[PDB]
Amino acid sequence: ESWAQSRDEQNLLQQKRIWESPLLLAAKENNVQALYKLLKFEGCEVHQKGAMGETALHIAALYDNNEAAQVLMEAAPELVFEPMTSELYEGQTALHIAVINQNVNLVRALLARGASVSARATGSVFHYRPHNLIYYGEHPLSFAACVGSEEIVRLLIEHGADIRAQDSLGNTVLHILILQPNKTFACQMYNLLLSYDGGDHLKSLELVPNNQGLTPFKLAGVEGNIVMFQHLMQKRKHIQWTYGPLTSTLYDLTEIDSSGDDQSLLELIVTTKKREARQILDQTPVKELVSLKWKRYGRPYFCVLGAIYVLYIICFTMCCVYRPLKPRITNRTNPRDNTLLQQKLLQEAYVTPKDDLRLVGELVSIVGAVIILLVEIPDIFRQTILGGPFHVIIVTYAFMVLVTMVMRLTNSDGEVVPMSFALVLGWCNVMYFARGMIQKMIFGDLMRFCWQMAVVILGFASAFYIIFQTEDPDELGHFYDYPMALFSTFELFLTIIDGPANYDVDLPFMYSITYAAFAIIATLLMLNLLIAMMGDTHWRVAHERDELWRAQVVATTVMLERKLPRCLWPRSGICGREYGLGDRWFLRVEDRQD
Amino acid sequence: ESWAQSRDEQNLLQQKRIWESPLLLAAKENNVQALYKLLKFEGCEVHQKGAMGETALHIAALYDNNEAAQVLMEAAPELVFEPMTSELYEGQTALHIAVINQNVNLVRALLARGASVSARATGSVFHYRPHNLIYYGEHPLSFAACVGSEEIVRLLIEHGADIRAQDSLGNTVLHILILQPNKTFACQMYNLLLSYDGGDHLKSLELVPNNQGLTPFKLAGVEGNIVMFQHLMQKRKHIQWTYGPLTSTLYDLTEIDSSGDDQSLLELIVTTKKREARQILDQTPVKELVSLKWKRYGRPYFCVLGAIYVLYIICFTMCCVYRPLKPRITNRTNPRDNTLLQQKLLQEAYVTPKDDLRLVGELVSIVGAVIILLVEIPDIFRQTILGGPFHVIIVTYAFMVLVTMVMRLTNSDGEVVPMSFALVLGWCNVMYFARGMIQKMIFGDLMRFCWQMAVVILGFASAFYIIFQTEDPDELGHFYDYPMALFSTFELFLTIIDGPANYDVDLPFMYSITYAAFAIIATLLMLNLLIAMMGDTHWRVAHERDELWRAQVVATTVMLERKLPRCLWPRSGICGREYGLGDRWFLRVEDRQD
Ligand SMILES: C[C@@H]1NC(=O)N[C@@H]1CCCCCC(=O)O
Ligand SMILES: C[C@@H]1NC(=O)N[C@@H]1CCCCCC(=O)O
Repeated sequence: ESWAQSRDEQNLLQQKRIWESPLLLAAKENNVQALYKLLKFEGCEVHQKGAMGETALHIAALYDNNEAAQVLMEAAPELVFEPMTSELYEGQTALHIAVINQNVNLVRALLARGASVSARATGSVFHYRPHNLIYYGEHPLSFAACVGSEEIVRLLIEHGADIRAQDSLGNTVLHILILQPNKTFACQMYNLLLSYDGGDHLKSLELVPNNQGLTPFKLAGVEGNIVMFQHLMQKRKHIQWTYGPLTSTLYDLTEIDSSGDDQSLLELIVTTKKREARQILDQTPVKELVSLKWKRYGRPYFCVLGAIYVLYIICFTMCCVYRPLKPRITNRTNPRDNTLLQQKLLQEAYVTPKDDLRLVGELVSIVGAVIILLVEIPDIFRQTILGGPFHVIIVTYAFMVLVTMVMRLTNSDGEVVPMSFALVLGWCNVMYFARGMIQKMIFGDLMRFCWQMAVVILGFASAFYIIFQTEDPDELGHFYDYPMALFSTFELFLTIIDGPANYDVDLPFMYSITYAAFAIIATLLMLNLLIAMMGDTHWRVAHERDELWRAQVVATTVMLERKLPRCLWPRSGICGREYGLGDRWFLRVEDRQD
Repeated sequence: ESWAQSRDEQNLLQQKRIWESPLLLAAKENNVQALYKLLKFEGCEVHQKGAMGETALHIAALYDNNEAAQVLMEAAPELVFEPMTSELYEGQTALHIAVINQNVNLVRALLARGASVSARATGSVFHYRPHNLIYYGEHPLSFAACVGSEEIVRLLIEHGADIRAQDSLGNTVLHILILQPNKTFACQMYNLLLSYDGGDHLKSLELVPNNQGLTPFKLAGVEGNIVMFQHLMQKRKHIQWTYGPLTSTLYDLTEIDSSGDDQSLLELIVTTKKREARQILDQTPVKELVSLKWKRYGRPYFCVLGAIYVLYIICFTMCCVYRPLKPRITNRTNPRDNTLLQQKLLQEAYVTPKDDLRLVGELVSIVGAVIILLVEIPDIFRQTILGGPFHVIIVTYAFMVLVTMVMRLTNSDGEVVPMSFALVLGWCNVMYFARGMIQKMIFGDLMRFCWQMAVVILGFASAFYIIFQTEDPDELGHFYDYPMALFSTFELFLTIIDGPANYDVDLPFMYSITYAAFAIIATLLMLNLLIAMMGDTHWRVAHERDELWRAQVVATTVMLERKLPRCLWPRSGICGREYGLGDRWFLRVEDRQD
């Protein structure tokens, strides 16, 4: 008995009471004579409320009967004010129904009789829910703006409709227009509502924010309304001059940039689950913005921070390729003949000769891990991937390094399990740096594979080495040497080598786990390659393959700008103050036309 | 603080000084009364220079104010001559601004007052740089030809505009027109400028070359301007006769052929990084040219030179399959039990019985290598691949043969390393010979794979044989025989055989290197195959797959014609001298129309 089933039952139940009540039936059928033979002579009590708490006038307004409505208003002018007392339509008056149906004569008549232009239809039907086919708001002015009836709109303002009115979701009439399907026609209606504003700079209707802190301009970008966005952009751009085909226009660049508490358009576009907002970046005030962010400041800091990461990880493996080794003191090798451990645990490290060199290497692996946690853990409190899952991996990597540290200081046997996870987590997070025209697009996506593949093998050969650095190399000796390890793992990448298989000997728990993940990633990269080899030249889907990368580059650029300090990464555009336009920062864009 | 940021600041700074200076503001706002209330009565000093070193007339010219400009010229006729004293617009007069905006009345008025039609706008904005949205030149005549205003063009010639004028890049008005987006409309403007030429055969405006030695016709081909190219081709073709649908036209074929110092159109098309010029080859005077070059002379000499290469390489392997062998004199085999060398060094060669047969074979491998260097090393001094990287490989191959020679005469142990590189470099450079309708296109690209694959295995099986010709065949005996070697390497091509793997035995350094390159090339050829199997029938992209090969065939044809001597490869077309048209060589082309 879902909700809907209820309204399905009520809509059927409404038509039943309309069938049953002759006053309500006559109001529906527009039976003029039957309304006089009922109201004037032993006529039913007028204030009848139907199945949906509707009056006879409500029914008269629903079906566009003006003759029958006018009879009901002259016999009982009280009704006009009565709202729908039902739960589905709590607050809806006969004026709401008259406005939506674009019954100008009935609207004009109800306004004559003094209908409330401020009545809030707070019924459950009018809620902004995916199970409601329309969302127009609460006030009757808001209904007229959505049906596109400019006649009713001004006719409502003439009778004192407050354009600043907000509904239960803190949405002005401007917010609701941007949430409408007919975008190209709502632009016209949007200008009509702005004309009736107070005409004052202060308390502007375009500035009144959503209950979720969204001005209509900002909501247009988050909702992916291209038509309303470009239209709203006209009010906030200034043409400096026109030199032949060139047009140097100056953009406002205010609500489209940082230093919103978190309120940047850019941050709202990259963090929303609306794909449709992906396209807002690509508009002519915004695309120029992020491309300049990325050219200088963006691309260099990414490669610098990336190169630092490359060194911080190659140092971690430098400490892993040479980790403390002990012999199999134990004779237990002889029992469990399957066992092939030459197990190493050592706390002989303190006395040091080529041991201290690692220690400072291990110390770097720790101070970098906490630094990683010092910049990402305070960031989860204030979560989307577009960039890629770099942040999820970068914290779990430092988690494994800290565990391996806590694994040490206890001389625990399972040192390998958390230490091996950090190897793949560390390196595979390197190929996220990979971020730094159909053919050129074939070669572009191919170099990303060569980048991702060499990165994967440098994390799994590193891992596979540790897995078998303890075990006997006479049986299952694929990785006796890092150099071999690399070359074996490389060949294992392409299925050329029957991967490391033994069955008489009990191989450690890690291999059967680390190799299973290696076998999957190696095929996905070989599958992500084929799609990049066909998908590039198969259609203009390449562009689809394309923005996504550009959208990822933008998502990364916004990330860099959040922690990097103010001294680095200066603000975009040019500030306006002396030069004399100014507190807002402006972007200078010039375009050629042909 | 990039350059651009500067001009972004200056354009904002200009509008500030315009805001600040009432004379400059009135010149912008076209305030006629405010210009009289300032110049006639205690008016500001006129020769005010703005933020961009601009006069009030410059500002008056920028925004199309004629009433305000006429006031400034009658109150101070001096201004007309003043150029922009700024660095961004050094040299720009008010006439330049009037010409671009197509303000005929202001142009006519400035010419009345005697404006310089030879003023060079040498500012940094007007430079031919990718960060400038337009490039029109320096002189005001050159501005009018680019905006398409034929009225201003002739109006400038009437006042003595030199059509032969060249800018800082040695570009005539003809050169600049070909560098314009609107190609179909610039053809019309191009004819208007030619009419005012001296009318003499000598000192023709179409013959005045670029500062980079490019006539406008030649520049059209290098820039890939199809519309200007076909248009300029009309002036240099002659219709012999018309026999029904047939039309035997005779083409000039002068600036489109060799014996330019290096100045052939063809050499300029094949060596430029402009893809767009790829399409110039395919025009109806040029496509007929290269196809005749290729049919006879081109295709045969390529196969002849190719067959010679095939023999010169099969001889090098003939000396490599049977190279001096010595035993492991040393007991060192017993130490380093991993070592599996039956190492051969010998200087017993001099005494000879089936040894001399190789020596003359080795001697051929040397005289051919220097001959290779005798034809490519003097060619680097006077670098693009289209043909493919054949030249880069052919020199490094001879480099390895010379090293192997220097490796000999020293009895060095590492003989194998440079000698094995020459094997793959020699053979894989053979499949460049591969150069010699969707389905037929499927079978066409498939035979190139069968050509490239058999060539690859004949270079790596040759290499793998040498790598294990010294090592023990009882362990890792994939290549004990060239015949086996071939068959193993063939199977290793298709991943059928777990490639040569051993871990108890220390395999030589080369295998882990030569096999890694074999594993990559074998997959790319199996990936270049799939794209040729789908890409052929997936769309008319096959053509895209297609010209590229035709463009490579043309690039190879131009290569052959450079070193081959004059006695071979006669000149294309027919010479004109008695027959009596002549010093230029002409190509006879007849076309049917339907
Ligand atoms: C037709 C019903 N009868 C009536 O008197 N009011 C209702 C109007 C239906 C509108 C439902 C709008 C929505 O889907 O939210
Ligand atoms: C508008 C500026 N003000 C002015 O007096 N001259 C400038 C003209 C701008 C042209 C820039 C051409 C280019 O991009 O190179």
